[PDB]
This record gives sequence, C-alpha cells and structure tokens, in this order.
Amino acid sequence: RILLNCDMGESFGAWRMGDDVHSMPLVDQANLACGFHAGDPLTMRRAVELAVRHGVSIGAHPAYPDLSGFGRRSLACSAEEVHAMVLYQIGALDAFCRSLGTQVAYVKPHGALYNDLVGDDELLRAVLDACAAYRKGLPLMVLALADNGRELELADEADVPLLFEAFADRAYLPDGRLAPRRLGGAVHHDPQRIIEQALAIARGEAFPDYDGNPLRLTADSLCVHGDNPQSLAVLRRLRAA
Amino acid sequence: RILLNCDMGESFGAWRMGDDVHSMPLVDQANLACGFHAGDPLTMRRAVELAVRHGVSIGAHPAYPDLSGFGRRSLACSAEEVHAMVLYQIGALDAFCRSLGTQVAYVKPHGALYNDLVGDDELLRAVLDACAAYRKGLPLMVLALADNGRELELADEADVPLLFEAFADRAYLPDGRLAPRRLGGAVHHDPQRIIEQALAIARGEAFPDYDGNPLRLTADSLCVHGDNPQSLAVLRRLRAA
Amino acid sequence: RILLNCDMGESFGAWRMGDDVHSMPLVDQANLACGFHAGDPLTMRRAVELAVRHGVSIGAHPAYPDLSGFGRRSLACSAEEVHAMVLYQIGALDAFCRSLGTQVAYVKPHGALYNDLVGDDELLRAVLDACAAYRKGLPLMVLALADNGRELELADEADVPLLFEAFADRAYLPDGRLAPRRLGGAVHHDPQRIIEQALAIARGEAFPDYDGNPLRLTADSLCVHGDNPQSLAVLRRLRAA
Amino acid sequence: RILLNCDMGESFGAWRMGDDVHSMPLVDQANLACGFHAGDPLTMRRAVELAVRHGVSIGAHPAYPDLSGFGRRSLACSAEEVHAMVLYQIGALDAFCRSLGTQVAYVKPHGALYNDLVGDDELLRAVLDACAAYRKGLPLMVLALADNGRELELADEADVPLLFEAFADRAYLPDGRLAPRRLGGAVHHDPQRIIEQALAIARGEAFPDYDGNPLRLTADSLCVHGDNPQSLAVLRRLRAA
Repeated sequence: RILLNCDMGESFGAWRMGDDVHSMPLVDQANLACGFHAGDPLTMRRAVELAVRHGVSIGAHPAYPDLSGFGRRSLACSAEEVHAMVLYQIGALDAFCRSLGTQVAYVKPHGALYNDLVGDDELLRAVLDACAAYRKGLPLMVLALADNGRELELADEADVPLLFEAFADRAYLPDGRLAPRRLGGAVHHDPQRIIEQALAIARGEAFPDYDGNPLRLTADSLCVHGDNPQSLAVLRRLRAA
Repeated sequence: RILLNCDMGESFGAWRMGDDVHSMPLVDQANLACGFHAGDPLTMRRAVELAVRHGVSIGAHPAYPDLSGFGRRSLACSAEEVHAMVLYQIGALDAFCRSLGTQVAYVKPHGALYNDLVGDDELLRAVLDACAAYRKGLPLMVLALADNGRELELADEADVPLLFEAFADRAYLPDGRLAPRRLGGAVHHDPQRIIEQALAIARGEAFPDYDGNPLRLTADSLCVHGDNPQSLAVLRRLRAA
Repeated sequence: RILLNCDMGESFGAWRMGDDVHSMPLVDQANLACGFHAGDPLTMRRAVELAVRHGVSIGAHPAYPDLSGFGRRSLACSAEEVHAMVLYQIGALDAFCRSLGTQVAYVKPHGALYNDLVGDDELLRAVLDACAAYRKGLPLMVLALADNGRELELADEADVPLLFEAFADRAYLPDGRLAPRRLGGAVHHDPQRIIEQALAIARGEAFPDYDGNPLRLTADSLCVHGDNPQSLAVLRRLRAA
Repeated sequence: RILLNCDMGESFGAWRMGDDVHSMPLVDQANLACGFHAGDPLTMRRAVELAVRHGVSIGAHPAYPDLSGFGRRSLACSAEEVHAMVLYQIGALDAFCRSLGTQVAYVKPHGALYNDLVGDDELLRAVLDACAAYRKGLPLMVLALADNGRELELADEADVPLLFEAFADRAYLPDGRLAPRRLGGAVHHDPQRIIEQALAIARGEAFPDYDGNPLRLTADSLCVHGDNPQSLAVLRRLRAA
C-alpha cells in the first residue's frame, strides 16, 4: 500500500549525513540531494549507485542554495529563480541516473522550499512547470492535507502528476502543516510515537497532532528521516505491514 | 572553414561578465558556464535562450568548484571527483537546452581544468569518460598542438570525438601550451596582433609565439574571449573569411 | 551637515561591481562587503586601501550568506545565526582595516538583512549585540523613519550608537519603508529625481514617495548606490551643499 | 614538555565533524576552522566557547576556499590571494575569541595549504606576513623536519615566532614530508602504532616512516586528528607523560 520515502545522499565533501547504507534497503523511494543544500557530485554518484543496487526509486530532492543552513531556511527567491534552480538540480542528478541505466522518477523539494510550496501558489506553479519542462509524466511530491484541492488544481493546469506525502517523525499543526523546526517537539524522538503516527497514516486513522488533538490523513508516500537517529533505529517498521 | 568559439554565460547573480548579447551573433559556438566557476541557474537559462535565438551551437563549459577564482586556479582533484563534477555540470546545462528544444553539442572544460588536461592523462581519461557516459557522440574540445597523438589515442579508447581548439587572443609558449595568466603578455590586448594570430591559424601559417618565434597550428575551432575587451571590439573578424 | 554613504567593495573574484575608484573620492562613508554577498578577501583588501587612500570612513557591510542573490533575498535565520555571521564579517573586514592603520567605524547591514531589521526586533537585538560584542562605541546604521522610537529604545538597551540613514535613489512607501526591489520604480533612474530627493532629505523637506505623495525625513547619512549607473553619473551632487 | 594539538570546530551547518566535546579536554591547543574548509560562524562561536571552557589555547586554522574538498586539495592561488584569505580568517575567528575575553594564540594552516608551505617559499612568506600584519608575536605552526633552516630564516625576516609540529597519526615519507592522503597507509589506524610514534617524537627517538625505516624528529607540538576515530579512542595518551 503506502510507500516509504527518505531523504538521502545528503553527505557533502568529508561530512557525513544520515546512514544511507542502512536506510536504503528499507525504503521504496530515495529523495537524493542535488548540491544546493547537500550532495556534492561524488556523493550524488554514490547515492545513485546505492539506490540502483537496492532497486529503490530515485527522486530529485532540490533545495534553495543554502549549504550552511542545510536548505531548511526560507529564501525569498523569485518564481523565475526557483524554476531554474529546480531544473538545474533535476538535470544534474539525472546525469548520474542515466549513466547507471535509470532515471529520476519523481521530484521532492527539500527543506524550506517544500514547506513554502504549501502556502505559495506562484512558487508551486514554478516548481510544477520545472517538472513538466524536464519530462512529461515526472511527478511532484507534495504535503498531504485534509483537502488537497489547491494542489490538484495547479497540478492539473501544468499536467504534472502529484504524490501526496505524509510524515512519520514530524509533529503536525492543527491546520495540516508541519510544526516548524525552530520550535521544540517538531521532530518525534519517541520511537513508539513514530510507529503509531506512521500506522495511523497507513490506515487512514486519526493520530495526535502537536497539541495531542486528533488529525486524519491519507497519503501515497510516508517520509522517515535518516537525520533523526531514533527514526533510524526504528526503521524496521517496514515489516509492520 | 574554422569555427569561432567564445566563453559565455559567465555572469553570476548580480555580477555581469563579458557581453554575451554582442558576442553571441558573431560566433558559431557558445561555451556556457555550469555554475562551478560562474553561471548560476538563471544566467544559464538566459545564455541558452540567447544561443538558441541566434542559431549557435551550445557547449558545456565545466570547471573546478572555485567561484572566487573564476575556475582559473588548478585544484588537485581525484579523477573520480573530476568525472562526477563534469557529469553534474553537463546534465545541469542540458536541462535548460532540452526545455528549449536543443541539446549540449560538445564539452569545453574551463580555466585551469582545460589546461590541466594537456599534461594529465588520468584527468583527460576521466573527462573523456564523463562525456561518453552522458551521450554517445558528444565531442570534447581540447588544445590543438603540433602533435595531438596522446589525445587522439585516449579519445579513441573512450570512443569520444575530439575538437581541436586554438586561441586568437592568448600567447603561446614554444612547447605548444598557452602562456599562464599569472604572467604579463599572456593575453593579447593589441587588436591587430589578435587578428593576425587568428588568420595565421585559419590558414595553417606560422605566427609569433610568446617570444616572437614562429609556431604553426591548424585547428577545428578558434577561441575569442568576451572577457577581453579588445578581443570584443575586434570580434568582427568573422567578416574576415 | 549630512554624510554621503555608498555600498562598495562588492566585486567578487573576476567579477566587477560598481565603480569604486570613481565613487570613493565623492563620499564620506564606504560600506564594504565582507564576503557573504560579495567582497572576497582580495577585493576587501583593495576596497580598504582605496578608502584609506581617500580619507573615507569604513563601515562593515554584512549580509546573509547568499552570493548568487547578492544578499538581497531574505533568509529565515535564527538570531543566534545572525549574531554570529555579523560578528564574523566585522572581524574579517577589521583585519584589513588594522593592517592599514585604521578600523571599522560603523556597521551597515546589506540587502534583505537591512530591511528585515526594520520589522524584526529579535534580529535587530541580535545585530545590535554583535556590534557591542565587537567594540564599545561601534555604531549601527539603520533606516531613518518619521518615528525611530523602536530603534532608539533597543539601541539604548544594547548601548550601541545609531546612525539614521536615508536613500537618494530608492522610492519610499507611504509607511516609511523602501519599495521592494521586486517591483518596478523601486530604484530612481531619473537623475533629477535623485538630486531632488537627496536635497529634500538634506533640508528636512517633503519629497514624493512611491505614489507621488509627500514624505518627510531627516537623516544623519544619505545612501547613493554605485550599482545604479545614473546615481553614479549624478554623484557630483556632493558639490550641491 | 610537548603540547597536544587537534583540528576542531570543523563541523559545518547541519553536518558534524570530529567529536570536539571529547577531544577538547584532552588537548593543549585547538586549531579552529575559519569558514573556508569548514566552521560556519555559529560552529566557530561554539568551538571557541568549548575551548574557553576547558582552558585550551586557540589557534586559527585557515584554509583554501574549498568546502566540498575540506581544504585538502591544493589550489594554485597567488601569494596575494593567500595573504588576504589568511588575514580574513584570522580576523573572523578572533572576533569570537575577543567576545569571550581571549584571543587567537597562534596560526596553523589546514589541509593542502599547510603542506604547500613546506615546499613554497613565496606562500610561506605570504602566510608569515599575514601573521605579522595581524598581531606582533602571533606564532605560525609549521611542519617539523630534521632541518628547519629554511623556515627559521623566513620567519626571522618576517619576525614571526615558529611552532614546530609533528604528527602522531600520519605516516612520514623518508624526506620528512607527510604521506599524501591520496594513497593508502597515509593515516595510522593502528592505535598502538599511533601511541608509539607519538612517544618516539615526545622523546626525540626514531620511529618507523612509511616504509618502516627509521626517522627522527623533535617538535614543540604534536597533532592528533579527531577526524580519525582510532586516534580519538586512543587520545588518553595525554596520561602517557
């Protein structure tokens, strides 16, 4: 039923992020960095080889140009700037994919860019259009909400398929958005809390939001973070299914 | 007969380099930056649109990762690092090309990378292999010499076509290499000197090297720099032909 | 009476910004880049030598880390991140100042950072505290408004002197803020409009805002941009006085 | 007798390098990154607070501008470029030191820059002069050799004190240089080998070089790498003394 995704290839130079070798065999979808928040060219090659080696679907994980902030800070870019930096990043990653006989299978924006799309029509249009410009049929992954009507409508105008994503290890606000990271309790560090939220989403059942009040979602893809070490050491919830 | 090339799309953010709008209509080949020495994504889009608009053939102009040095400083990278950063840059530029119904037609390394290939077999192999990995038939542009036997042999092993390039506005050393920029007289600022060197190459006739001694070359492509303002204001030597 | 300021040392690597050699002798205050939006170390050395050579007061011109955006895009940083990046940049520039027998005489934030301080108490506190941490008495330059009561109060808490700045070549909104650059008419390109706005400020007289309605300011410092070529070719309004 | 040094504050954004919290209490000297190979401003603040908290002497650890290469790749910069980037980095770090009531106590170049000084008089002169320009008495740390006559002479011309450094966890070539990292066996991963080499240096006794042949050194400072996990888990050789 629901697919597991995970942000990977987020190492950079001599610095390691996550634990891609462990997480790759457990997920369906690898959202790989494209050098703007992480993932230098050699790291990118390695992330793709590792994904290819485990049969995992590769998404482009593009970000704002902000290495020191890990692409988790909103940067007030024009739609024109965003279109071009998405296109650039998709093509850079796809170069490695094709040398390894595969291709970029979807796009999942990283960090503040991903969250800025939830409230900004002009940025989502720009991102959708970059996807369509690159390849007919290339899906964009966006935040599942109770009502995804705005996203469905814009995706229709651009003729881009959408993948609706939910999160196992992030606290949700009442309004359907994710709790900002600049605030305690935004990431779940209780493994049992992560498992329960994940399975509530998998089943379309209510789960506790940030304030412990019930929130209901259904999603095509479920994100688990390799950054988060508890979400790592509990990742064998693939077996729960 | 001989094709004119020129390094373009080398602006970056708010900073302008060259004069692409003037130089583009006068050349056959536009070597476009890929974001490592110059050419942010929006600049890249613009350089491609401008090239497309004038019927000019687009080459990828990849460099070492060195913005503050404009990619003109040798960086001791591994062959593995170089392979990946070339592949990355070709794919980033090609994303813009295909959105505009064309494609990257060749590769010309920029700056120190280009010159480091003249003496380093392992780097040239890595660069040749990146070209082959990206697309069957994608040529690499290299420095024309009296004897290009080493390059022909490695290109044959990789099955990559070669384009032999000479320079109108750079002083040559007796040994066939270009005079390093960290030394006066390395760039011609006498327009008449530029025209004469260009036409000596176009005709396969001898021209004065760095020390005024005669050097003979024949080449498939002739580089003129838009950086260099005299080489710009003398660029209507296209008409000389 | 009123001092002229100008953003300078904003070249970066091989790229030139402004025309520092012309503008430096005409101004009282040189707001020098610190490597985050512009101004690599060698450019910084050169900007300081040029300022020293003309008797001009040197300010640190710190920005968000955003080279491709020229520091003109708001980046959602924490107060902690902003404090540290200001301190870093002041110390980097001051290293060159002291090697040349002078010192950083004030701080003027660049780009989106400068404008984000007008509405964000927590960022202004962080910036004020970086100034105080670096040196007792080091002034911060901020946007002159009709009422500067919020800034005076926070500056008092930090015990940092304030310099109130107005702009000759930027259109003002009715509310006292500058018109965002992502909107036509934000920069004056009519030289006569620039001269008139400058002298209205110099005299404390009303001038036309963005919508041509009158706005009154008095300021300790008047900014003229070397980016802006009309504001450059009209800069001999120093003589108007 | 001999002082222990260790490269620290080499984390960058969300990426962690080393284990500064463990290594700081065991060393005499903390060589802190300055943002060119590692160490963003907030990481720098943290490294300084941690050093201050444990009574450790703080050195500036400046590098070539090369984040993706961790400053371990030689970059052909001019002496002028190197002078300025050293000065810049010393001043950036010193800003944090002084806000915490201390100061930069010496300079140790990082990565390829450090090794390039061993063979390049013009770069060592430029680096020595940056030290002297910043502060009278600020020592430069350089590679201890059998004969340090070239370094002593240039340091004398610049009137900069020298600290002679040896390495516990790096293999030495017969000629006194360190084995390049682009070659197996360059870093010791045998803890006992590290302890023995360290104590041979501490005592001025011979130890096995890269080829197992004896090499004799005496040094003022002994480097142990927090990068290297075996050199970390054997760092309680401070107690050996």
